[PDB]
Amino acid sequence: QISVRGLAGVENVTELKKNFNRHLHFTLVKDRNVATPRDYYFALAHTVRDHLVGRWIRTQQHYYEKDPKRIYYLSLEFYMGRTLQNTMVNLALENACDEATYQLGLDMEELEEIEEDAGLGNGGLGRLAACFLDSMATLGLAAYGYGIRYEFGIFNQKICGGWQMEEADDWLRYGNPWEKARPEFTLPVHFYGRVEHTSQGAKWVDTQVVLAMPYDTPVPGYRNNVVNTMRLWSAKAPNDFNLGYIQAVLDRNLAENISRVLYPNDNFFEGKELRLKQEYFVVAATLQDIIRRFKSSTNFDAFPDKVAIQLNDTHPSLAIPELMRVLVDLERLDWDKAWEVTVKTCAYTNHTVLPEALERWPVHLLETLLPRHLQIIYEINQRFLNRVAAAFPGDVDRLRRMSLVEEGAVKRINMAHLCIAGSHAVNGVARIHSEILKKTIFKDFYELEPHKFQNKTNGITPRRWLVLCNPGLAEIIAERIGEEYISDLDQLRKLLSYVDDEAFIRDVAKVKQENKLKFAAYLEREYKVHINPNSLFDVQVKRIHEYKRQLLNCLHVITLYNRIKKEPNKFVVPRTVMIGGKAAPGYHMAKMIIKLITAIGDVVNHDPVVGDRLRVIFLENYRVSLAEKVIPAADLSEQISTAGTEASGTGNMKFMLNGALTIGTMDGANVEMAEEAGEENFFIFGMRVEDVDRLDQRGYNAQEYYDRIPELRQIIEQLSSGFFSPKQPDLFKDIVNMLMHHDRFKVFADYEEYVKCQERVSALYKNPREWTRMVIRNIATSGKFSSDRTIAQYAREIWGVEPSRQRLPA
Amino acid sequence: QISVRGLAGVENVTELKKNFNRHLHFTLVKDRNVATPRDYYFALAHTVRDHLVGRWIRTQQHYYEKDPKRIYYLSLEFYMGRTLQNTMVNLALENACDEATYQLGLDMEELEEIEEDAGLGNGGLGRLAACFLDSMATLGLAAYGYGIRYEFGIFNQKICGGWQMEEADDWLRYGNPWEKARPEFTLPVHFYGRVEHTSQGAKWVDTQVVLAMPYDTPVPGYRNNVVNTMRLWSAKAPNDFNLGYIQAVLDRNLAENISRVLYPNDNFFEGKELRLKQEYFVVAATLQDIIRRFKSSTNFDAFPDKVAIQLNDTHPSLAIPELMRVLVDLERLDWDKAWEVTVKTCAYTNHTVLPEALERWPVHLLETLLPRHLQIIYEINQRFLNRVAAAFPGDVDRLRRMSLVEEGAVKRINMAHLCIAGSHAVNGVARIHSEILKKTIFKDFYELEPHKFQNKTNGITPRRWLVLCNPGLAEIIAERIGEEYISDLDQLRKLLSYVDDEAFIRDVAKVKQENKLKFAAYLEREYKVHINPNSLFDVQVKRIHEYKRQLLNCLHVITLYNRIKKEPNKFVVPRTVMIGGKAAPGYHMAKMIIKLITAIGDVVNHDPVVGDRLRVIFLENYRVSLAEKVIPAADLSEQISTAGTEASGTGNMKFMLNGALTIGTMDGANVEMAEEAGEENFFIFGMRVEDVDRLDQRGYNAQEYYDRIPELRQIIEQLSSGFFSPKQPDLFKDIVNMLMHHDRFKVFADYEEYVKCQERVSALYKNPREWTRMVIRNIATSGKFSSDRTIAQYAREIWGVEPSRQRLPA
Ligand SMILES: O=c1cc(-c2ccccc2)oc2cc(O)cc(O)c12
Ligand SMILES: O=c1cc(-c2ccccc2)oc2cc(O)cc(O)c12
Repeated sequence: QISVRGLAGVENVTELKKNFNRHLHFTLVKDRNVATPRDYYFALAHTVRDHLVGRWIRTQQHYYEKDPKRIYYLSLEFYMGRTLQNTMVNLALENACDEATYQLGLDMEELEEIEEDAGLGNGGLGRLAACFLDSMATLGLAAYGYGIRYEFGIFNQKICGGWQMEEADDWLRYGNPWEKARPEFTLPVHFYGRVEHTSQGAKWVDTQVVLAMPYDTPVPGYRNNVVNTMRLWSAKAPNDFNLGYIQAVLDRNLAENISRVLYPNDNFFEGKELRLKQEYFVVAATLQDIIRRFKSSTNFDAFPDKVAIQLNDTHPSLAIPELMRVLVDLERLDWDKAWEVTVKTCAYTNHTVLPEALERWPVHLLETLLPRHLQIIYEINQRFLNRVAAAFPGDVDRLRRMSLVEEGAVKRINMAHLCIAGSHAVNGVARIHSEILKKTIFKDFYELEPHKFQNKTNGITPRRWLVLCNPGLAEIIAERIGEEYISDLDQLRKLLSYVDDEAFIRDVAKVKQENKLKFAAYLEREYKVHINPNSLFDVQVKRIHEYKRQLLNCLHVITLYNRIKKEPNKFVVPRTVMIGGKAAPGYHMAKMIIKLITAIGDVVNHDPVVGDRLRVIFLENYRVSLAEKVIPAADLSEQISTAGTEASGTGNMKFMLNGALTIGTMDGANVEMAEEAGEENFFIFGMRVEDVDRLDQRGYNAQEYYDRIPELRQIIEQLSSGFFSPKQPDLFKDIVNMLMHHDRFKVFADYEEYVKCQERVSALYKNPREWTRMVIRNIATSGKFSSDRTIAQYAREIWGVEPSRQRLPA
Repeated sequence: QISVRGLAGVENVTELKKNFNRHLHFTLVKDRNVATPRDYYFALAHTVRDHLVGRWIRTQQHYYEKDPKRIYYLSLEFYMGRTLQNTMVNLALENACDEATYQLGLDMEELEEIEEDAGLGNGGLGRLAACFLDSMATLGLAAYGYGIRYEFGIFNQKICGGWQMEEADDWLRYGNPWEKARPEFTLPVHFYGRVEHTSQGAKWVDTQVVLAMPYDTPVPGYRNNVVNTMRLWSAKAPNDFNLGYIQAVLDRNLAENISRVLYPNDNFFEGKELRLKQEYFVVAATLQDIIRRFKSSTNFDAFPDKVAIQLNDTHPSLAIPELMRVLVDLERLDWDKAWEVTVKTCAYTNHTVLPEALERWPVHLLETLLPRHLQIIYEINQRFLNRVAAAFPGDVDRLRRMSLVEEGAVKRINMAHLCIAGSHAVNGVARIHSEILKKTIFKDFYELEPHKFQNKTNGITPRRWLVLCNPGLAEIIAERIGEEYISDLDQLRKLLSYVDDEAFIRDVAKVKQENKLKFAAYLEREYKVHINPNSLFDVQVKRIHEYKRQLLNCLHVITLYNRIKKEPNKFVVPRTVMIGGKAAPGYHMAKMIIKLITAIGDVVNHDPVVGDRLRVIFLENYRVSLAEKVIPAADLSEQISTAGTEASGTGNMKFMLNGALTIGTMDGANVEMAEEAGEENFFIFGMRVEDVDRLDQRGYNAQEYYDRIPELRQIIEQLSSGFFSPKQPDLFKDIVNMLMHHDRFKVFADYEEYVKCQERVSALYKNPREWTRMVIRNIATSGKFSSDRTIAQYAREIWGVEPSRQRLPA
């Protein structure tokens, strides 16, 4: 139908149809008489998968022959979403498959909706890993994603009586056609035991063994015939495990629990033993695989020339002492040489400055689970602190500040400190964030080793986040400037010359309207909720957090409602306010915020005086597949974290690419987005980082704002008195108390500027032509935020490898 | 190479080769450069599986169209073994695949050895179910095997220091290419809860739900294009199961433990809750499937006309009250009508008279787990006992003897009594066994309902147990009488006219020698054990039991050794005595017997004076695949259970078909085997059932035999004094004590006749021509013992269906 979706050739369509029928018959063991939509989905998935394997085999053969430097991206999370459409897009098969299925009497879009998300992540960190894999393949790097194959991903969120309920994400129930089990490459991982010192070094003995079984998933590059691998480890008990008889077999579950479930925490550290086991499991299995592949190329001098290991946050930090363990205890290298190799191999990406997200593991846990690693960590610490003492003589407090070992009630190991010590490169994820690292939390480390500290501003893949989710926009862009921008997003700048083009303005606005209509239709069909498609779509989708300030959004919503009630017959720009996202199951305040949002909807959506001028909807079960639906439909993107708290954000970039305007604080990547688009084309409000610092030195008193802002006072009175919860008057007492007395994120301080700024948004929306012109200026300058740009910078400045757009032979 | 293995056509070989390469590439994601023997096995398995599916789909379509009466074979065990060669044989693909693999540079026999046994059974009972499935498909019956997909089958047996060690049979580790998961047909099963009585009947409420997910395996008939289904249920937790968060997800294992492991007990009842859950799980899921299929044909009058349910032992006995529950509580039928339907639908096969194998479930377990079923069982009992009282007025002890409820310290339900009450047909598994049932343990029930009681002598499939495991013998038979005997084993009688044929005598003896050479080679390669291929191969393979009397064999072995030591320079017929089989992990005496056998080998195999005249070998890890190797190699088959204890035996039939002579008591099917072959062609010894009864009335005193038999005395002295265990002199005290004071199976009483009979075996073996002539008379009269005969009798006399040899269109 549309150009960017590829060609539908006669030979191709015929071949796809016959292979579809072959899989339905031989693979699924069905005939057309009993086949369900799900069977049809699987037949198509297997048909498309066939096209990958030839390219997959030859790519990996190519790497074996050429022996390039290998990039190993270690992450506890890979938030992949659905795979079918992505694979079709990257293989240029979308139109041919659409035609083939059409001729078989099937609707491909209906089949696409059957696939479960691979929800092996919490949010931003896991989705960044997924975009990175896509860009690494597109840029022709010999890259491998390594993680854990969780049996259960991020929970499915149900809303019951306005409250979040959690249910298991049984994503593998019907099978996963994309993965290939590799039981032949199973590796042992050791836990517990004790350290024996001999004449020839230390030995780790009397351990318990868990097997790590790999499952490989293909990662196709964009139309370059490159297919890289994501290898995810699954936990298996050895066959002599605990070997009365029946109980011993049943107890195998204990070992296999390691890969059972993803911890559902976003930017929060939970110091549980199972989590530590997960972290070592991925690291130990992965490093064996790396060393095996390196030896199959004695001399570990060339190790850093052939291997790069990227640590996605501190979660895989145990790679540092594990690599030391293998090199010193098993390969018999001297400490100094092993350390040189380790430092030159490892690089670390920091994702947040927030204290509650920082991994600080109790010594007593490491002592029991990983006794040899603790000894190695102690030795690293001593040698590192000797360097600090020599560089800064007499500075005793610096020594305590920089130690990997934190003294206190319970001794802990600071994993971020471990990562900096054992990595040649440390990066933040946006310019402001990287500067904060050097100025605040890692200031001491920066003073010792300034050369280690870098910036790599985050990005998103334009394949999933434009071509896939918004084909209508991709097409009208391609009509003007060609197709090359899909792997060279900087070309979008060419759209600046169309800002006064009357045809383009109309087309951009048309695509947005169609997207809004399609999303409004989705809401009625799947959730029976009614929304006005002519209203401004005001959306905030992201994990529920105090720092992300869904609460500030709530206060604006109530302000709008109160203003309408005061002057019912005054015209206001109609809005649909949509808020979605999951709360960590144990995060009480976040769960209260979800209840607040639904409670506001209950009042606002049923007030006859409001009509269709204001609607508040909670978007249930926010996940990658839902993001692909709502983001193209958005008019206004809410990026309103307290300045200095959101390291980068990536949702912000997704909205910018898809024709929404942004209301936001000068936080994370918002700063660079405003810089690229021009501040006149961005709705910036509120405190800057410097203003927050000034307020902190003075002391934040929320009462001051309550006393001086009558509109804010009314809202707090409504919340406290039970306006939004008549049958439970004190339901929101926890929220009010937090706001008034212990608000670390200064919601009240940004309220006035936020409300004022929102008025300017409504004013612009009244002028459709000028709204759309500003949109064009945003889309046109979104190029910097391609993960292709990000990965090219990692490649050149950290990994020491050169990206390539050259095709492999098909 | 050989005729019975089919044709190797030019078109077929070319097509097999190309599909082999297709699967290696697209299915396994490998190329020839990195592929291992295991990869090659899987590529072949997938290639052969392809040939099944067309036939599988059309068979099941045929049943839907014709709507014949359906046979449901319910078993907790299906001892399937390997599937690759069996599938090739039944599809006439063996020679073509042999050719195709040969041209690819592969040895098919090497590839066959890679497949794991599907060891979902303990021994005879589970293997009977497997042979039955094969015969039902071969006879064109619309039959379904229903059971449990155990994650772990019967344990792998290792011998360490002469003792049995158990390890988990992780049979699914590399995947199972034969099964097809059917998650779309998942069904709920209920446990616990309570019974509420309403105005409209009883209701079972507040239950816990476990999901039953079916996996289907094709069962091909012999060259008739019929492919039936074996459906095995797997346990799955519902997604809201226990839904802090992490623990709730981990606790899903508790529900899924139901299908985790096969109870490793052979002819022994262990009254554990997990086992009861397994029994209800299979019954509840299966019955829903049956009723669904029946409705998709209100009127349950025709239910017995369209459905037969066969209970393999009492393990699935809960089918009776479950069917009543569904008909009364859910379909709202009156009790009397529901009962009439149930009785006419269900039939029960008894497998043993031994008291310790009889299922007697504590009432308190059923009360908690299945409260509604207990109420139904009580009601069945009351109505049944009212019939007994009316038939036998005043006979108060009969009422207590016949009750389904057994009073005592703990009240129990006798499941055998439940089965007889609720079945229209009850059968034993050999003539002597069926007569014992009517005379002894079920005498009361026979007096009330004589028409219910039948015999169905067991059998074995000649496909697996001749054509597959012994192609050399199958070929020389086919050369004389054609191929029709493979599905009409009675035709073997035609071989009686070749008993004086000098060419046939030579060929029969040649095939045996080749088999012995091949097995002697297997032993050296896989276990590094040396055996003399010119010796008499004396084998006893079966589960280790007191009743099966491996101990009597041990006593003969020691007698032979002592006799050689007394007269070293006297000629004796050289023997290799092989004993193999698993012991239940908790069965102390059986574990002691294994140790005894190895302990005897340790002395005998290393005595220089013995030389190669006597060797004692314990065959490790006896299972279906090993049976297929050792049985064709056997000269002498040991079937030496105490008269009245082995209900039938099936191993006996396997040896008879494969050219071994039998030494045995008049027990189980041995009686009918001797009747068929003629007693002159069988080595019969020892007490008959009548002699055991006489000894029991008198009282068995083992001391009498010890005192009167000097050779027996010597052995007991050797055992007690530590001749076979010098470093642990009293190691075998438990065995000696049992033999002397509490031997329920009268080992000493059959000793003299056994030893005498063994001398006659050695005498015959000295005359190769006369040995072989007797062998021919055994093979020629083994026809009755085909499971095709057995199944035809079930079909005509129990199920009310007519078997068919007619081909379905290919
Ligand atoms: O997931 C959480 C995130 C934060 C949290 C709070 C402020 C800044 C960053 C993270 O706090 C928590 C507190 C809890 O008791 C339980 C939780 O699961 C969380
Ligand atoms: O598997 C067993 C079979 C018999 C057994 C004994 C005599 C006749 C039939 C079965 O006894 C046992 C006793 C135990 O303590 C444990 C067991 O696992 C078994």
